[PDB]
Amino acid sequence: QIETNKKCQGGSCASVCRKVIGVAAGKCINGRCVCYP
Repeated sequence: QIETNKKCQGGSCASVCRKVIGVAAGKCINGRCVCYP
């Protein structure tokens, strides 16, 4: 899991990770964005 030190986009980071790596898998852990490639 790619735990990036980014702020969550509301409640998750799916759209964030969809931009970063491509997949729309990303959740808000500790206020950070963990992408799931």
